[PDB]
Amino acid sequence: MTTMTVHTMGVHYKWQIPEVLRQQLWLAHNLREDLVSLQLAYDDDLKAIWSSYPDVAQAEDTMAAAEADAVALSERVKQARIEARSKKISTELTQQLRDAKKRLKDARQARRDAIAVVKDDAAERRKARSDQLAADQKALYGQYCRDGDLYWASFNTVLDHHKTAVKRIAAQRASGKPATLRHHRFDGSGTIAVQLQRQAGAPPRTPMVLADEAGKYRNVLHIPGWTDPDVWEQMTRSQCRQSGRVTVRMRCGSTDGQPQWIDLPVQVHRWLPADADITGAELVVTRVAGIYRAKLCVTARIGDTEPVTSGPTVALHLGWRSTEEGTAVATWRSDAPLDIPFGLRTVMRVDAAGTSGIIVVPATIERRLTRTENIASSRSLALDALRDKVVGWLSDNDAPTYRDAPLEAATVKQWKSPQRFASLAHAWKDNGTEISDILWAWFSLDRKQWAQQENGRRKALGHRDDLYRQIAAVISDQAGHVLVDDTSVAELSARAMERTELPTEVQQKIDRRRDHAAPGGLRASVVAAMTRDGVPVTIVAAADFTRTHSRCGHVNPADDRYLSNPVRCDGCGAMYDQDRSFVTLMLRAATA
RNA sequence: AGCCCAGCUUGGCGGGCGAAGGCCAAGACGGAGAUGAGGUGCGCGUGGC
DNA sequence: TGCCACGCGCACCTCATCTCCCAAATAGACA
DNA sequence: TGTCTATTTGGGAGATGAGGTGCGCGTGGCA
Ligand SMILES: [Mg+2]
Ligand SMILES: [Mg+2]
Ligand SMILES: [Mg+2]
Ligand SMILES: [Zn+2]
Repeated sequence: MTTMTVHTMGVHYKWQIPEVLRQQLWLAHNLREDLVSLQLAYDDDLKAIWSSYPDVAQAEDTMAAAEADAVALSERVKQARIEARSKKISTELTQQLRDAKKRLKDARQARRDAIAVVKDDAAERRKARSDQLAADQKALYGQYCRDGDLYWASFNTVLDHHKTAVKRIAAQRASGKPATLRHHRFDGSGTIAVQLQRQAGAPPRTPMVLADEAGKYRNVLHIPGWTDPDVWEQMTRSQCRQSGRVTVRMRCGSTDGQPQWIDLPVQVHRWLPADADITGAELVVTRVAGIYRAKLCVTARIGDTEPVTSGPTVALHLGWRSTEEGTAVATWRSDAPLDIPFGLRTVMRVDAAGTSGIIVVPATIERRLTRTENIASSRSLALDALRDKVVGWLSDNDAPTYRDAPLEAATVKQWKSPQRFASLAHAWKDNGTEISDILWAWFSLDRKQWAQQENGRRKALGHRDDLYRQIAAVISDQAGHVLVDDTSVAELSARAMERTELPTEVQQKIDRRRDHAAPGGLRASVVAAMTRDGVPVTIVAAADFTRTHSRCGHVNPADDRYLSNPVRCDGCGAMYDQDRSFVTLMLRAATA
């Protein structure tokens, strides 16, 4: 029963966001901002509690001095790098910088120890501050829901999300990595939640309950026209799409104490099992190219799938090397031959034996992403030209009032986002001057290019993601066991730009290719499919695998020879591919 | 040429250029939140040139 | 066998991991 | 006065710590 899942329904594009929904999203954003402000104040108060002790104060002073020295040396290193116009500077500067950084790290560790020794004596004060924070959070519910128009489900969703975020931040800071809460800017996107409570001894919240007009949750969430998945899968796609158009009635908070409901015309492609247990739903609103889209996600608790027992073992390895037919994003090997559909044979390549292959991404995705980049360049150039023309007209002509104030060239000149120019075009749409035409002929055009720059991009990414899911599907259809390497793409991405031996532009191109390939997404999709379909997954400790030659079992030195393929070995004196060897070593390690 | 026209990806037919108008076929489908990174684009400085 | 340009400013996007997906007590609307 | 519906609430916990990142894992060809 534990297996959670989400079924999504796409609201009709000919549906305008009601005012109640907009107010609900605004209230949710304000509530999260208030929560973040409270959390930051609480953090500052805790740090003030820590700084009260004398030993911690002395450690803080030492750490501050060390940080000042480190930042000064970093500034000098940056200046020397700028002067030399390269990354090769005097070795003395690097040694001074390393020594300063080591001293700073030691001072920070000393501060941590000073906190640790006096940790037990501040427990009462920290508990008191935590109680004050909880009281303020309760007052937020009093203000936003008891005396406000925010639905209690949305408040609870936001509060739970925030508490999970602070738990994650504390866990990260415990390891030694930086993390902090940040203020986001509202734009019109958000989420509104509905919760289906089930008390002790209550009947399951099956999908058949939600379809009833007079059900237990008729005034919380109503999804009419539920069809059994077995019957649903027999119908033709025409009937499935005609019958899947329903009108979901959803609670949408209050308005001056008066509860309100919204009717979303949604299109449903799949239904939930008759034994599901709907735990809740959420309507998510997003802006893509300044256009609002809505989607209703319903969460259900379904039973688990019996694990598989037989099947070939498939080992997967991640890379982002470049090939004439696209980026080769993965390399897979199998213990027994696999069966790949013919429609995927150009993406999930296989060998004659059927036990090995490479997963590559079509070059059309990269071409479309490059097209989006070109569109962005053209948009920026046109925006700059418009800025120049508007500033000139403002200087040489009279300034009609904008935002109930005269327009000053200092403000217009420093405008950088296109949102300001779009707003000025809207306000002066009926201005009647000439700068109202020049400022509209731009905006209209920019409303067509912008969409493309976003829309096409999404398509490309979607295409890639789709293919990945397809690939994952086939593996879960046959594999009795799947092995994945423990490569951390995030750590590599974070540390790549600082210790690269290549020029900045080459590393930028490599990182862009890695981002477009998205190896981590492919691995995540494979793991998710295996988990859903009951296939076991094993994360292999992949340390020292590309430096090991499978045929001879010798470990080559890390002399950066692995920057190209094939790679020369020292034990046997032969050139070997470092990814076939990787997957072979993974299979050997697992099959032991 | 692109983007859009009942969820998403890929195709076919018929349309729209910020508005219109949808129909059909195959496939896959676990979402949200936060954080941390990365990338692109346009300007500026410094040089080499 | 050595080289490929080093830093800012803002604006606007995606990628990589990780967690979580409630229910009891109390109050109201109705007959 | 008694069934269902809707909202309020307390969780859920025991409670140090933020600036990574040299372990590998990935990624270079051109003159
Ligand atoms: Mg490899
Ligand atoms: Mg569509
Ligand atoms: Mg057409
Ligand atoms: Zn060898």
